[PDB]
Amino acid sequence: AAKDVKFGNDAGVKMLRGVNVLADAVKVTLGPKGRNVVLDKSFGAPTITKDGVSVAREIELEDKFENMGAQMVKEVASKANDAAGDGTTTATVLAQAIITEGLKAVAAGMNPMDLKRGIDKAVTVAVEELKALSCSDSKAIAQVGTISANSDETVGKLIAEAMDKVGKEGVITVEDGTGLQDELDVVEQFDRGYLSPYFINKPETGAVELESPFILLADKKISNIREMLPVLEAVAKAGKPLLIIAEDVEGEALATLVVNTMRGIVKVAAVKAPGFGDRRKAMLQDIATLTGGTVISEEIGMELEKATLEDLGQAKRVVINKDTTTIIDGVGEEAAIQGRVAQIRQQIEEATSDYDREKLQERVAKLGVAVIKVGAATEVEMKEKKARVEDALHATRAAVEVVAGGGVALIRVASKLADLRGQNEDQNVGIKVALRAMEAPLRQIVLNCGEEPSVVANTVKGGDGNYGYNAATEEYGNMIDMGILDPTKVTRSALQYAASVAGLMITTECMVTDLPK
Amino acid sequence: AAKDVKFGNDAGVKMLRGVNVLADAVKVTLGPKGRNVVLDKSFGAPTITKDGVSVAREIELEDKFENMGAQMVKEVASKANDAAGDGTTTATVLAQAIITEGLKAVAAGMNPMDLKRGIDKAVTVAVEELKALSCSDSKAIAQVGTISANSDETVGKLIAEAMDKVGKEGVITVEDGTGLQDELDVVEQFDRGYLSPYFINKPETGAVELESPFILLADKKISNIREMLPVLEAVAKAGKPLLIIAEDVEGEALATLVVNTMRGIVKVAAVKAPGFGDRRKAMLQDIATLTGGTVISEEIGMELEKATLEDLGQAKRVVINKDTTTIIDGVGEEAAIQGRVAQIRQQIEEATSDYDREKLQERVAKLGVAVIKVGAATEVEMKEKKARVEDALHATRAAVEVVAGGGVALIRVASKLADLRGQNEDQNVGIKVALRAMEAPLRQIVLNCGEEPSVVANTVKGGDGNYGYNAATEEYGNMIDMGILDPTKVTRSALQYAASVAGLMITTECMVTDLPK
Amino acid sequence: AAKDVKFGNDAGVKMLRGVNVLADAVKVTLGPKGRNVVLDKSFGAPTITKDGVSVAREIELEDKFENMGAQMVKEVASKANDAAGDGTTTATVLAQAIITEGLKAVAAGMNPMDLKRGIDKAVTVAVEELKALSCSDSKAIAQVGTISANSDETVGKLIAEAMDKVGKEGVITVEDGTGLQDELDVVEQFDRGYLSPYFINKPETGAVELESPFILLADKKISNIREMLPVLEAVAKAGKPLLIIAEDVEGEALATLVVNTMRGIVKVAAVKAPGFGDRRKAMLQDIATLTGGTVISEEIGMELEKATLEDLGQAKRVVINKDTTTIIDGVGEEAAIQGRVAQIRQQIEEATSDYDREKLQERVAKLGVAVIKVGAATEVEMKEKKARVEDALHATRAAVEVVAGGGVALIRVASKLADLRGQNEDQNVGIKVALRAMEAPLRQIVLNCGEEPSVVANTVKGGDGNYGYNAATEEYGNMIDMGILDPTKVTRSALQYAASVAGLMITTECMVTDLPK
Repeated sequence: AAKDVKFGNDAGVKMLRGVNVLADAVKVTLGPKGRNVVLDKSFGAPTITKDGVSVAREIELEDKFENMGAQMVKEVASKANDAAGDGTTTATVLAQAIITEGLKAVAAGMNPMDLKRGIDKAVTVAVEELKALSCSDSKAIAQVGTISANSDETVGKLIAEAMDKVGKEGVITVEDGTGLQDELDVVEQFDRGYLSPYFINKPETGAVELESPFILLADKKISNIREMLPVLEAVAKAGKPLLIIAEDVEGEALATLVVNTMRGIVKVAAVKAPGFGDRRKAMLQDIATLTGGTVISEEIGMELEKATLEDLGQAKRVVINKDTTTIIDGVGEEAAIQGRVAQIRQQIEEATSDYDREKLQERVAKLGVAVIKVGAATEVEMKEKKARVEDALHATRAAVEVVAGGGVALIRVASKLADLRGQNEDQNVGIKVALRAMEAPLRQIVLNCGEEPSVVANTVKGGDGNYGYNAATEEYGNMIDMGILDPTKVTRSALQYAASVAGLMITTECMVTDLPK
Repeated sequence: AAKDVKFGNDAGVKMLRGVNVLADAVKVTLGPKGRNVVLDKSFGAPTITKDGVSVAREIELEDKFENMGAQMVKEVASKANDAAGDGTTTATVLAQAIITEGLKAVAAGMNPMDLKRGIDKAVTVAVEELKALSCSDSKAIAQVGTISANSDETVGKLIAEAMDKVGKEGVITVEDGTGLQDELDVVEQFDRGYLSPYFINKPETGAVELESPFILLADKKISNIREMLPVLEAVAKAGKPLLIIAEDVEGEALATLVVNTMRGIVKVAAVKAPGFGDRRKAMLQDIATLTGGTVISEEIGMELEKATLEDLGQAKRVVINKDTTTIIDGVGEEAAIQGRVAQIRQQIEEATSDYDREKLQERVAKLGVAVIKVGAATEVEMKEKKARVEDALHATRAAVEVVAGGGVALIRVASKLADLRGQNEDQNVGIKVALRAMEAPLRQIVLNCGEEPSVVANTVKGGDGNYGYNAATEEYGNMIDMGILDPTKVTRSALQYAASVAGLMITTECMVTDLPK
Repeated sequence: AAKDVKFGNDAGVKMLRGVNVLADAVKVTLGPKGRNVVLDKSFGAPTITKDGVSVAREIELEDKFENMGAQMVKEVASKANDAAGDGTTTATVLAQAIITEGLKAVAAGMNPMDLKRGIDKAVTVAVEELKALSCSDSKAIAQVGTISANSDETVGKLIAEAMDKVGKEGVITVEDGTGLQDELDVVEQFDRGYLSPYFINKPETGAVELESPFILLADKKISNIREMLPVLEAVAKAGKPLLIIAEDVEGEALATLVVNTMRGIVKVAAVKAPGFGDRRKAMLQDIATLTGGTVISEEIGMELEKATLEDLGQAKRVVINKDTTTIIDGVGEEAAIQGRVAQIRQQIEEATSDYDREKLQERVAKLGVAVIKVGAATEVEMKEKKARVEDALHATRAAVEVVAGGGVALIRVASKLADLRGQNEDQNVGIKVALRAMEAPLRQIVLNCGEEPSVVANTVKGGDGNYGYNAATEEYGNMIDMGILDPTKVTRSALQYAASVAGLMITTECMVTDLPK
C-alpha cells in the first residue's frame, strides 16, 4: 500500500517520542520503591504491576512512526530478558538515556556514525572495567535463587544443588512433591523453540507442555501435509501429544498443524533439529537413542508416510519454551543411551581438530534431566512453593549466563572512564553520552523514592567503591554489606543491549510505514 | 463598566500564573551568571538587560486577572527598591516562592489566615536572627559602605571620611567634581516628594530640577488658584522656576499648576511642608532662614495674594525625588542661619522631655554639610560613580542608626528556625513555607550558573556559618573571605516585602476587574 | 496596552526568524557579484539596489516579535555605518552567523552567559590578531586613503597632500571646486549633533544647513522658552537662521523650537556645547572668538533675555550632521582668533599634567584648515566624488591615530585562534561559534558568484597569508597584489558590532510587545 516516508530530523522526533512513551511508562517501576502501572484488562478488573516486562508488552502507539520507535527500544528489554533473564527495566532506562542525548547531538550537527563509535568504545571499555569490579559459584547461585523467591532459603538451596548435579548448563525441571520434603533426582535440552506460537497450551509460562508424547524425528523439511496424515492418525490413539523434531517445518505444513491444534485436541507441536548441516543429523541420532526411536533420513524420506509408531521415540514429558526444548525422561534408558555415549566418548580420542572435540564433548554432556519435587505441604502451599522455585530457577539461569546494586556499579565504572577519548570531537561526545546514561538507573531509582536524584547521585559519586544509596531504608552505606547486589551478567547485558539498539536508532536516516490514509 | 468576578481557587489560579510570568522573567537575571532579557523597543534595536527592575517595568499581561497578580508582586520589587535600593530580584524570587507554596496549601485546605500568621512569625524571628548574624566605629561604616558600593573600597572609605568629619548623624551630600580627581570638603533635605508627577522635567532620573528658583513658604493649604495668580506673575520674571512648600496643595490648585507646566515653560513645582502640626511651621521657619524668605502664616494668609518676591526665599538649585526634596545653597548664609542654629541649640538645654531634644537635634543637624565630590572619570562615568556613592551612602546611614552573600545568609537563618512552631498545624505549614522560600535565592543563582540547585543547596546546608557557594568561580568556600557580601538591610527588606505582598495574596478571596466584553 | 510575553525558546525562535529575514535580504548584495533587490516605491517604479544599507532600512515584519529581532540586528548595520562608514553588509552576515549558531547552542542546553563570554574572548583576540596582520609615513596615509576611497589612487594622494601640509593631526575639510579641476589650499568642527531631528532641512543628507546664521552661545541649559522670545525676534530680521550652542536645550524649550520650525521659516537649530564641565565653557570661548560673539555665562544668565545681535556670533555657513557640527568661515578672523591661539599655545608651556597639554593641543588644532576641493566632474559627479573623499578622509584619520579583502582576512585570523580556549566547554563552544562566523563573509561573496562556498573556503584556508579568491575574475591569487583591500577599521568594526548585538540577543530570556489583539 501507499507508504509514508520521513527523513532525518522528521524521523528522529517521531522516534524519540515513541521511545519516551515506552521508557517513561516502564521506568516508573524501577527499584524497591517502584510505582504501580495499571494495564486495562479486556474483561474484568485492570492489571496492577510493578513488573516492567509486563508493561512494555502492552505498549503500542497510534502514530505509525512513534510506534516504530517504541517497538525498536522494546527490543532492548526482550533481548536482555532472553540473555540475563532480568534487568529489562534497567536496560530500558539506559537505552532512552543514550537515545535522548544521542539524537540531540545529531540535531546539533554531530556525525551519527562517529557518535555510535564513541558510544560503542565506551561500552567495551565499560564492560571490561565492570569485570574488574566483579554468578559462577554455588554461593552466588543460591543467593540469587533465594532473592528470586522472596528470601526463601529453601528454594535457593534446591536450585543450587540442582545446578550442581547436572551442571549450570544441564536441564532442570520442577514437579509436584509427594508428601512434604524436597526431592531432587536426575532421571535420564537443546536450543530450539516452537516454530510457531499458538502451540503454547500454557499461556502463563509461554511454553508448550506435552505428556507422554511421541517424537517424530525427520532429516528433511516437512511441507507436504498430506504425507504426514497417516502418521498423525497413528498418534491419534493413546499418545495424543506429538512432537515433530524435523530439519524444519515450512509454513505450509506448519500452518496446517496450527489450525488443527485449535479445537482438535492437543494434536502436534513442532520444532526444528538442533544444530545444522552435518552435526544436525548426528545430533538427531542422539535424540533417537534417548527417546528410543528411528530417524527418518533422506533415503527413508519415502518412509515418512509409512512411519509406524515403532519409529517414533517417546518421552515422559517435554517442555518447549520460546528458545529451548527439554525432553524429560526418554524411553531407551541405559544400554541404548550408554552405548551411544561410548562411541562419541571414543570420538574425542581420535584427535583431529580441537574444534571437533569441543563439539563432541557437548554431545556426551547432553546424553539427562534433574527433576525438583517441591515441598508438598497441605495442598495450596505446595502449589505456591512450585511457583516460587519455578520463577526463582528461571531468574537464576539468566543470572548465571556480582557488583554493587542500586545502579552504583555503572556510576563507579563511568568515573573510571572520565579520561576516555576517541578519534575526534564527535566520538568524544558519544563517549560522554554513554557515561551520562550510566547514571540513569540510580537517578531513576532515587526518583521513584521521592528523593532528588541529582543530590543522591552527587553524593554517591563523591564516595568510593561499594558506597551507594539504599533506596529501601533511604540510607547511604556499603551496598554489598547491606545485601544489595546485582549479577555482573544482568548489568553488562543491560548496557550492551541498550547501546546496540540505541546505536541503530542514532544511525537511522529514514523511516517508511504504511500510510494511515 | 460591567465587571468580572472570581472567587477562591478560580482567582488563585489566575494570580499564580500572573506572578509566575513576572517572577520567571525577572529571576533569570539573578546573580553573577544572570542571563539576558530582551525588551522590545518601540523604535530601533531591542534592549538587552540583566537588570531585574528594568524587566519588571515591562511586564503587563493580557488576561485581566493574571495581570492583577503580576502587578501585585511587582509591588515587592518597587518597595524593596525604594527601601534598600537593591535586591529587587531577590525579593521577587522570595515572593514567588512563598505565594506558590502558600496558594498550594490553601488549595489543599489550609486556612489562609493561619498560613499568613505562620509566615509572618517566621519572618519576624528570621530578621532578628539575621541581625544576630550581621555600626559605630569607622571600620564598620567603611566596611558596610564598600559592600553597599559593590565591594568598592574607595566609596566605602569616602563614606567613612565624611562621617568622620561631620559625624555619623551629620549632613552629607554628593555631587560632581569640578577638577576631576575626587574631593571631600565641609561647607557651611527633608522627606517630602512632589505632590504630583509631570513636574518631573528630567524623566531619566524621575526627579524635578529647578535652577535659581523662588520658594513660596505657606502655612496653609492652597486650593484657590486665583489668589496664587499675582505671585506667579511676579515669578514669571527673572527666576522662572518656583517651588511651593506649603502645608499641602489640594488637587484643585495642584491640577491647575500641572496643566500650566505643560507648554507654559518650567513654571512651578509643588511639595508639602516637612513634619506636621506644631513642628511643621517651626520647620518651615528653618527653611525660611536658609533661603532668606518669609513664611506666609495663618494671619498672613490674606497676604498670600500680595506676597512680594521679597517674601520668597531663593536657592542656587533644588532637586525633588519621589520622596525627597533637597535645597542646594540657600540665600541667607551665615548670620541668619547661624542665629537660627543658636536658638534651637539653646532649646535642647531647656530640658523637658527627651523626645523634644531628639526632634530639636534633628533640626540643628539639618541647618555643616559634608560635600562628597565623586571621581571625575570622563565626566560620563561621573554619573555612574555618583549614583553608586549615593546608594551606598543611603544604605550606610540606615545601618548606622553585612551578611554572607549568594543567598547563604537566609539559608543559614532557615536552619536555625527548624524548631519554630505556631498555634496550630496550618501555622506550622506557613512557617515551613517561609523557610523553604529562604533557599530560593541561592537555588536560583545556582540555576542560572547551569549547576544543579538541589545539590549545591544540600552542600551549603551541610556547611556552617559563612560557608557558601561562589557562583562566579564555581567554587565553595568562606563567602566573606571571598568578598561576597550582602548588606543586612537589602536582605531583610527583600524578605519582609516579599512576605507582606505574599501574605496579602494568600489572604485574597475575591478579584474584580472590568470585563473584556 | 495589553502585552504579549514570550520566554526562552519561544522568544528565541521569533528572534531568529526576524534576523534571518533581514540578513537574508541584505546579504544577497555582498561583494562584486552582489545580486539586486527591488524595493517597492510608494509611487512610480520600484527601487533597484545592491546597497545593503538601503535594503535594511525597508525591513519591517508583521509578527511583532520577529520584527523585534530584525530591528535588533539592524542596529549592527547602523552602528558599523556610523563608525567605519562601510561594511554594514559584512557586519550583518557576521551577526546572523553568530546568532544562528549561538541560539542553536542555547537550545542544545549551553549556558547563554558562558557562550557570550567565549564569543567576546574570541573577538578581542581576533581584533588584536587583525592589527598584527594590518600610519605615520605619507605612504601609509595615501595607501589607506586609496583603499578607503575604493582603490582610488587620486583620493588617497589628496589625503596624503593635505596631511603633509597641515599635518596628520591638523584640520581638513572638503567642499566643491570653484573652477573644475581639483584644488587643495591651506586657509587661515566639534562632536555634537542636533539635539532633535526635524531641524534637518535637507532630508537627503540627514543634516541641517544654515546660511549666514547667528550663533547664540550660552553657558546654561535653556528650558524657559519665554526668555528666548526677545532674542528670536531680533534674529527674525536679516539673518533668519539661528544656531543655539548652549550647555543643553531641554525638551521644554527644544519642543517649542521644533514646533516653530514647521511652517515658520527656517527658524532656529539647536545643539549642545562641546565638552563638559570646566573645558566646556573654555571651549565655548573658542567658538565665540571664531564667530565674533559673546558667551552668555552664569552671571550673564539674566542677559540671556536681553542678548543683542552684537552678542551673537556669525558664520558664512554651518552644517549639522547626526553627530557633528561644522562652523564654516567665522566672522572675527585673524586678530581675534590668532590672539586666542597665542594664549592656549602658551598654556601648553605651563607644564602641569600631560593630560592638560593634550586637551589644550586639541583646541589650538581646531582654531589653519586644509581645504580639499573635489574634482568638478559635471558638477553632478562632484557630489559623488565629494562623498567618497570625506568617507576616505574620516577613515584615514582614524587609522593615523589595510588587510586582505574578500573576507580572507577574518578567515586567516580564525586559523590562528584554533587553539583558543575558555574557562569551560560552553565558553569553548562560543569561541568556535565566533570562528565559524568569520568564514561567513567569504562564503557569502562566493555564494553570490554562483560558486560553491564550501570548496572556495576550503581552498583559501589551505593557502597562506594574502592568498584569497578574486570574486570578480573567478580566480585565486594574492589579494593585495590584485588590489582587493579592506580597511582594518571596517573589518574590526563589523566584527565587534556583530558580536555585541549577537551577545545581547543570545543573552535574552524574555520579550514583551503590545498585543495584536
